[PDB]
Amino acid sequence: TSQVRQNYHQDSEEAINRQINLELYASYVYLSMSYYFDRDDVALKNFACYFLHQSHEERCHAEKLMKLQNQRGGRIFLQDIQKPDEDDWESGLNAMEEALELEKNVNQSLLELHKLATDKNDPHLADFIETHYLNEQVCAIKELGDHVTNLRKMGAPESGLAEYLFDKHTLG
Amino acid sequence: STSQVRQNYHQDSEEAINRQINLELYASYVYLSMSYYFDRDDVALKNFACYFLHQSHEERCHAEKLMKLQNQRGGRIFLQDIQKPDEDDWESGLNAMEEALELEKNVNQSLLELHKLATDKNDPHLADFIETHYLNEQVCAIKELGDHVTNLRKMGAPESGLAEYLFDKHTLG
Amino acid sequence: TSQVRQNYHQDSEEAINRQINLELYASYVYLSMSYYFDRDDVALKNFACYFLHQSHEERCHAEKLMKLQNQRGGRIFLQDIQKPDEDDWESGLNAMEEALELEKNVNQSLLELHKLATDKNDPHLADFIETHYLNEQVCAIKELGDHVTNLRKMGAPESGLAEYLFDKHTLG
Amino acid sequence: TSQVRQNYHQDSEEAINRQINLELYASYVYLSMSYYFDRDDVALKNFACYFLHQSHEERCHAEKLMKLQNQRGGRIFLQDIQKPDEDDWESGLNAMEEALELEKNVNQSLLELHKLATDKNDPHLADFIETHYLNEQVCAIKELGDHVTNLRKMGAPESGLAEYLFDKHTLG
Amino acid sequence: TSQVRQNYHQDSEEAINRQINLELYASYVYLSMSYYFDRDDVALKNFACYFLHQSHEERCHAEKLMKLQNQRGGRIFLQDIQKPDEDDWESGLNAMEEALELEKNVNQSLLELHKLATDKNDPHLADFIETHYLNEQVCAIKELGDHVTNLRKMGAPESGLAEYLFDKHTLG
Amino acid sequence: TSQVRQNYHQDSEEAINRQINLELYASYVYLSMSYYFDRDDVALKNFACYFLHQSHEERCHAEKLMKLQNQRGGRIFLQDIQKPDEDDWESGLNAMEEALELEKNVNQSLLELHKLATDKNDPHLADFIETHYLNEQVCAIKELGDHVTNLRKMGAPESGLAEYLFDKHTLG
Ligand SMILES: [Fe+3]
Ligand SMILES: [Fe+3]
Ligand SMILES: [Fe+3]
Ligand SMILES: [Fe+3]
Ligand SMILES: [Fe+3]
Ligand SMILES: [Fe+3]
Ligand SMILES: [Mg+2]
Ligand SMILES: [Mg+2]
Ligand SMILES: [Mg+2]
Ligand SMILES: [Mg+2]
Ligand SMILES: [Mg+2]
Ligand SMILES: [Mg+2]
Ligand SMILES: [Mg+2]
Ligand SMILES: [Mg+2]
Ligand SMILES: [Mg+2]
Repeated sequence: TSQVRQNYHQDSEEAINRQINLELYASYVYLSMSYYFDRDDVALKNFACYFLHQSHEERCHAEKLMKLQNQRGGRIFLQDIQKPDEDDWESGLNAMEEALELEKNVNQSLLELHKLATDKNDPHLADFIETHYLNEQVCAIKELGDHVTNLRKMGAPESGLAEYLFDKHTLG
Repeated sequence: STSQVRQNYHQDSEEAINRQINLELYASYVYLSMSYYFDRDDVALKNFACYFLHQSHEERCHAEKLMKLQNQRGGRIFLQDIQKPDEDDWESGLNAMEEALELEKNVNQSLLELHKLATDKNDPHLADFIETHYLNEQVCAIKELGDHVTNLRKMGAPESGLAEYLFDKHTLG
Repeated sequence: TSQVRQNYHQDSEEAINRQINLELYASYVYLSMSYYFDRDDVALKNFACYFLHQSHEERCHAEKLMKLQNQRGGRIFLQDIQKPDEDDWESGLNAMEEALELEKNVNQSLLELHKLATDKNDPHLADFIETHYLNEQVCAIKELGDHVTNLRKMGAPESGLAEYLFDKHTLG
Repeated sequence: TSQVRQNYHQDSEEAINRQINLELYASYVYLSMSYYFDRDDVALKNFACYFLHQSHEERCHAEKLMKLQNQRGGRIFLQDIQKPDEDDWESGLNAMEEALELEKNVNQSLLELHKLATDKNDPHLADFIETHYLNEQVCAIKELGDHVTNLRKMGAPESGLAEYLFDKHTLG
Repeated sequence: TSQVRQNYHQDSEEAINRQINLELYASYVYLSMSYYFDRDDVALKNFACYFLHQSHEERCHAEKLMKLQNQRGGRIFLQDIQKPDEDDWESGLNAMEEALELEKNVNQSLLELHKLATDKNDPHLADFIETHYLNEQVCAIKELGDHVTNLRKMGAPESGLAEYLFDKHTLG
Repeated sequence: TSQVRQNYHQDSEEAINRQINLELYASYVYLSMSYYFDRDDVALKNFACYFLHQSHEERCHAEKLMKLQNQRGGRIFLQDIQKPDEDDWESGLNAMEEALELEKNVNQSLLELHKLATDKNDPHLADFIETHYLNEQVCAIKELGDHVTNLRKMGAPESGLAEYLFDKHTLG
């Protein structure tokens, strides 16, 4: 047992290792979307920049959980980072819809982690999840919803003009 | 199916670039694992942790630049799973530096094979890209890791915990 | 023989004279495109500025090759600069497609020059072409591909609105 | 007919296309002369810089006529740019004498262009040629005459000392 | 075998040790030339300064090859540095002609070293020689041929006035 | 006989040429030591930096003597620079002991040169050696003795820890 470990359930330690993997997985999905928009036959530079920024933020989300595992005296066990479900993300609107679904899936995992921390009477871990993850998730999900709504109302994805102008005026 | 930009870019080179993107992401993940080993309360060498986190971010840059190259030449990125590292516990500062040295020589071997493929397919843009952005970076990385291994061994690591502590402070700090 | 000449094949010297001509030709094509977009019945000022910049860069490409010829002790022999294939470039989209074909033709010529340098064991000339020309050509072709993709997706050339907005938001 | 065209004779439009060709020809002659002086067996760097500057100014002279053609509603028709009459310009003095001759030939063309504008009652074109071209030519011809006079008095082209000192003290 | 050594042929290691000696020999030749021009019976201070600068640059060329040898895991074996072929360099023109011959001999040795790197499939060593040495050699050879041409055209070495004015106006 | 020469014995001239050689020799020993410490299997960067700075200072000692030879109207005759006695300097302590022996040998040569200047009644040369060389040698020998003492007392060369900490805290 770590000399630092106090009130830190084995189930919590294991759940943090699963969440670390899911944040790295989210980083990889965003990295894939980024370079889709960099293709010469897609060529939406601000979509590319937006998703690359998201990719770097997900890596920070993972690193902060690795720091938490060590702060609580848990042991990090990394797993393979699975490749994203798509190679071709089809359109700006479809990438934003896939990102929205990804962020709600990550949020569901964080809410299960919070329930576990509550069930094991771990108020430090509950507070860490509320403070650093749950509001960030609600803000990310609201921003992706707003982007989806605008792209739909503009006529995406059938209007290439719509995706071009969204790229310039919202993401640029 | 052929990109409007594609010129003198062999399908074998496009595939070799997808394999190299995977290996650079792999190397990033190895260095991330090493970084958080040294952050453990029972290891607690912060400058080793910082050194390997910096290496992790640089390997991510190496991957992103190859993804940019793929699209520049009109090839198509196909990502694969990023395999977890061979170890969870890296044992010591010396053992982590020896594992990083082996990793960097394995990455360099892959880059030399990619350069040979660019040469055999008469792709001088790709040959130049690999020489300019990867091959001297690898030779510099391998020489630094060799220098670090030598100093740790000469100081008495890994048995001398005093050695790794003082190396952490005076070389990596 | 020049007092500076060393390891510089006659074939290489001749191929550098043909490349000087091709860079001046490319400069002239872009000058013609530039002033097409300046016509009162075309009036896309950022297309004009974009192609005039490209024309000035091709002149620089020519001058640097003339400098190389003298550095290696070859002798510059200039040839007529042929006028471009069109007087009327039709549309923003058509000029960009014509520029993309021109840059791929210039790249083919540079790759033949690199092969000749390699075949004559001229590592100085190989390196010169790689360092100053081959990566510039890859960047130029990618940028022109991106521009063609955006114009097509926006509905060019039939949409005069598409060419107007592209002129403003991408080239402006 | 262009919606902008007013008081612009077809002959004047055709004369401006001929003058664009002649300005681009002059630019090419000066570029040739520049890289002659850069040869390892000539090696007068301030002659080289002087002539390259003159090359770049002639390109500006051509672009300004292209702008004028579009301003008046005429249509630009480019022609091949003929290579210069020499590959080897022989000496600093001979280059300066050939430049003087070239500038007097361009001046003669500009004076015929002015007579045409006067004969067609085109005072805008007459003014444009007087304002932008005729005093520049008189200044250029006077400077080239001054340079020829000094190189001759100094002992050029037989004195290699003369050309070296002129390069340093007048052109440097 | 060094723990760093990878794809580095013994022949390449030995060729690098030979090139280190040749760069140190070139440094020594230029040091000799420098102090010939500092003699009270020669007294061309800018020739002295020019050659001493060339001497310090050759020392940098040697040091960078010593670094390369250790970077690749090869072992530096230093050899005697042979004194230059002359004690008395006769004139400014003669020193410049000897320097041009020296820089072409060093270039031939670097081209041989590049061929060896190519034959041993050592692209890192090939790129190192092209990046740091081959273009520097072409620039040095072009500069020395320019200097020889000017001194000859001015009347050197028989004109002590020529060498005096070249020392002031080109090297000062 | 040089027009500047006064009270400058042939024996003094010859001794100055021998001292120039010895200073160049010392520069080469320190260069060799420098790149020994840069080897991947030695890797003491501050030892490397220390010895390279010494190498550059010995070069300055040789150049100032060449200047003196010319100031006095003597004639420089350069000799081969012999390679150092070792390729492998074994340890930081062994390198410092070898440097101490070298500096005492150079000092002995300078003391014999001073005796020559005294025996030939050359007060200018006597003062030159005292002012520029003898106090510098005393300072270099004391510094090297202090470094040898500290390395021995720390437990070098058997303690790799000693040489590491000396590199950081004394040379760094
Ligand atoms: Fe996240
Ligand atoms: Fe990498
Ligand atoms: Fe070009
Ligand atoms: Fe003009
Ligand atoms: Fe050199
Ligand atoms: Fe000394
Ligand atoms: Mg985010
Ligand atoms: Mg797996
Ligand atoms: Mg690295
Ligand atoms: Mg361009
Ligand atoms: Mg013709
Ligand atoms: Mg002018
Ligand atoms: Mg190559
Ligand atoms: Mg010293
Ligand atoms: Mg000898």
